Amino acid sequence: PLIVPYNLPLPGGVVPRMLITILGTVKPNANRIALDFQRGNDVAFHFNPRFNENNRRVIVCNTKLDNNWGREERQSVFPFESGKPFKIQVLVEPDHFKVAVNDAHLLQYNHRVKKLNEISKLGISGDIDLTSASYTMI
Ligand SMILES: CO[C@@H]1[C@@H](n2cc(-c3cc(F)c(F)c(F)c3)nn2)[C@@H](O)[C@@H](CO)O[C@H]1C(=O)N(c1cc(Cl)cc(Cl)c1)[C@H]1CCC[C@@H]1O
Repeated sequence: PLIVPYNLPLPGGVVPRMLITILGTVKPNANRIALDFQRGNDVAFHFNPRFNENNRRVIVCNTKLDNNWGREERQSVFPFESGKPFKIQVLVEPDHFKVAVNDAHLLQYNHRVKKLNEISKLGISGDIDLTSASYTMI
């Protein structure tokens, strides 16, 4: 059990076959969660569950370059529940991030930021109790 916000170092950035696992529990009155894979100030991959955007639940993904958000990729399939334990797994592949939640595939996000070996931090924020954040190579 760790304090949020939390920054997990990714030394030398990410590489294909790297599997990042975030474990925690969604808070009971959760509104938002974010994962931010950063290259300096740039956000290579922002993964953002929203629990109440116009009274519905949505996953928003985007990239931030030079402090500007790009074109959003949205998904209505929403595997999180307020109050429940979750596992987010981000698998780095050569051309995309692949996300699975609770062992079920959720989405893919094509690499907009190309310098994977400079994506050297993961920020974790929002309405969760964070249990652990770690990575391994599959
Ligand atoms: C509130 O800003 C959103 C961004 N964001 C979220 C968080 C955040 C999340 C957490 F879970 C958390 F815990 C935390 F601490 C911080 N920090 N930054 C990002 O989530 C960003 C992703 O595109 O969206 C921003 C956004 O809400 N919009 C937005 C989209 C674009 Cl492209 C351009 C601008 Cl100027 C705005 C709206 C406008 C209308 C529809 C669109 O979705």
